[PDB]
Amino acid sequence: KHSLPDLPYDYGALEPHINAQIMQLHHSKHHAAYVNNLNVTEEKYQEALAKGDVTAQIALQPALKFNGGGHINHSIFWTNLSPNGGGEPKGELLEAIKRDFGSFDKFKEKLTAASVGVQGSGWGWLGFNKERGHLQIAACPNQDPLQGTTGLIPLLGIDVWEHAYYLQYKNVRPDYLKAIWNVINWENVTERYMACKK
Amino acid sequence: KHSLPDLPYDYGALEPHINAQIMQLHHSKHHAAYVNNLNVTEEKYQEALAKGDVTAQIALQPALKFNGGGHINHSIFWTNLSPNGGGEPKGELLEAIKRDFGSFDKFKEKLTAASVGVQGSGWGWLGFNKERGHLQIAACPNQDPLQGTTGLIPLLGIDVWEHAYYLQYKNVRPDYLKAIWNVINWENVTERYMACKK
Amino acid sequence: KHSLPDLPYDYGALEPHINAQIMQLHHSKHHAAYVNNLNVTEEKYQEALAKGDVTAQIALQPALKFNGGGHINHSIFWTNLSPNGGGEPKGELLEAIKRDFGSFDKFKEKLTAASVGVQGSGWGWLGFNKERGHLQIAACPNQDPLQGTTGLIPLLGIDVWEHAYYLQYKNVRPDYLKAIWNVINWENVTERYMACKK
Amino acid sequence: KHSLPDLPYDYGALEPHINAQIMQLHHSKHHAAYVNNLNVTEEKYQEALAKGDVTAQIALQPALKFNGGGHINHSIFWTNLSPNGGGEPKGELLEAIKRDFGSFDKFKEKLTAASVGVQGSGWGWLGFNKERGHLQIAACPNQDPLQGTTGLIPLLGIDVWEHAYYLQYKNVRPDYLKAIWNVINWENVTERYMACKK
Ligand SMILES: [Mn+2]
Ligand SMILES: [Mn+2]
Ligand SMILES: [Mn+2]
Ligand SMILES: [Mn+2]
Repeated sequence: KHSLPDLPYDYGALEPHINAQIMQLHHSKHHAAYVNNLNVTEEKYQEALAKGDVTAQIALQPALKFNGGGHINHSIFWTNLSPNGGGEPKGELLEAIKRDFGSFDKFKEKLTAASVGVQGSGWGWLGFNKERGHLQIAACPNQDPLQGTTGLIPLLGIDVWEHAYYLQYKNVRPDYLKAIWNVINWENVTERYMACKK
Repeated sequence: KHSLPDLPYDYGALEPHINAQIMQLHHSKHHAAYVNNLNVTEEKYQEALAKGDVTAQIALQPALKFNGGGHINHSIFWTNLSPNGGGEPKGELLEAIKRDFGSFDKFKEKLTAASVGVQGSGWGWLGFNKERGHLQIAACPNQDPLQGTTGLIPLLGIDVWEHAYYLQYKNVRPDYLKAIWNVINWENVTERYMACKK
Repeated sequence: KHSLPDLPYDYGALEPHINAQIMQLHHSKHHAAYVNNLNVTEEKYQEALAKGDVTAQIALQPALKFNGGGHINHSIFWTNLSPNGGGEPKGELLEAIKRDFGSFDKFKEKLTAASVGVQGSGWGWLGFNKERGHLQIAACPNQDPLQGTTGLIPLLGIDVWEHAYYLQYKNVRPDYLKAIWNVINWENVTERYMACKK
Repeated sequence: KHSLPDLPYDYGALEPHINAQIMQLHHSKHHAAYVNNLNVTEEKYQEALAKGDVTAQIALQPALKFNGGGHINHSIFWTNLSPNGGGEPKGELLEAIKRDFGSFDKFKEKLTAASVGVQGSGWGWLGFNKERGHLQIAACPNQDPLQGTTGLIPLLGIDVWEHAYYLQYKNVRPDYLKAIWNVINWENVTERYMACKK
């Protein structure tokens, strides 16, 4: 049975880039709901799978992907941020970025665009294509998880649902984007990245 | 473990409206594949559900809905057709049609339109809305099953994937539509309908 | 040339159900942006259409549906609300609601459910089905407009994008839905309904 | 005014890989229909655009993408094939394939997989990513065109709508994919590729 992971920091450990109220609601309410509903959906599915009830299985897919995705996406997002974040990555990760996107700067401009380009709710991602052996940027709608729906390995995600910035940045998503770069835990992204090299 | 149901008639029992080659390929190859792939997907899912692997569960959804839907949809379609079909329904079913669509004729014109209106692969359906307590026509893309994705109870389905008519009607889907009315097993639809009244 | 319509009342006219900050931002920022991007996209589409550039036309569809839908939806929304609204509709609208949903309360629960059920951004609608000649509830994703994507004529819409309630209700979408019933302009809903008897 | 382009060879020029009946039907019937509906839809769109009818514009999008995409896709497809084709591409295209996919064989398996993997109707494509400056494989549903919906520049397309192979290969899509490699016009694929170095 899935559970809500604790934050590697305090609700206000990302200020002023992301005020405490956001982190609090985002973690304790939003993520909590996705976890809670994920467990319920899984149980219902197990029961449906046991009876060989295809219609019931299919009818549960939306709730599974949404809440399951929500759980996956936010769990990663918490580790992608840190009071000790900011700046630029070093070593291989940095070399890969310049390699695949030209420069760290162009990389940012690309991920920012993918993130700002989401119409409605969704996420912007920097992932790893194991097949092509290189980095790849992609956007996902609502809570659709990167790996489950694209196959790409999530390295860094940027939540662009309005609940991720509205209380502080209101309608100006671009400001949120520019600010979040200050709390990116490149240490964790590098770990996720290095895990792909193999 | 799901299995491929036998036809309530012979592969050529629907001629000339639907030649034997179609019925043969459609049942033994197409439906068979959906069943075969459905069992495999379910097993993989059970294993994924056992480990609490959300990404794996989500990644399997497409195959589940497609093959599961394929199994559901074709199983119904076989019972919706019959060498003893054709003509018009009688009793309550017929009264419901005139009630909800005006006349049996307008009903046909409506279901034919929904069926011909499908861009790409899909199905046209005459279903029952338990909530509204009346008949409702709807179209579904690819193998997405009616009940699992809309909640409507399937009463009559019209396969409009090209494999359902190309060998005989080629690109003229309208001809297939006009012809299939001759083999509709209204006896079975009435049964499905009466099961909804409760 | 499309234009941002003036609200039929002041930003604080809907207090305390929907506060002034939300109304001001929702109208002067959100709707304003949809209007300009709609105009720009229409102009770009005219140029593509004149040159017969099918690829350019198709590439513009997302922005056209998103911004055009955004304009259509919010224009209707403002008229659906009023400081002198709330309670139950008078006249035939109420009778149509009783007939198609059982009662006003059941209707309220169904539209609330449809609205709360939107995963991600979207809208909940009470619409009119011209074909069936009766009321029908539907939910639309992001800014996809009701009539243009479903054929249903919009009567009452409930915006469930997080920007419609976050500054006031936070994550509690249900409290927002509960409060909005207090400001529904049934006079406007009835006008939209009566125009469908055509 | 869009027009049905003449094939660069006779209907039987691709035998026995793709027979004459399929080529004749695919071109004179399928593509012909997409062309006329594209023209009609464009004209209807101009009228809606002139009146600023956003709902009408949005309602026309499905037909525009479907028929416009159908025209774009088949126009490219015909040029991608040749009686004098098959084998491996010569020049830089082959080197780009080796670089981005490892080898020609691996590339063939990937495009075959992407094509066979389409659930329902669609297309498999080898495209060029201008941003990343490299080759990329993608699959598109129904008639959604590659460039207009993904930004990738189409180099080689494989039609996997059942009408592209049913009269000859029946349900065995894999045999169709195997046979088509024998008629690929690499000269055309290379031209499309070289135009991307711009
Ligand atoms: Mn979030
Ligand atoms: Mn079928
Ligand atoms: Mn809004
Ligand atoms: Mn085709």
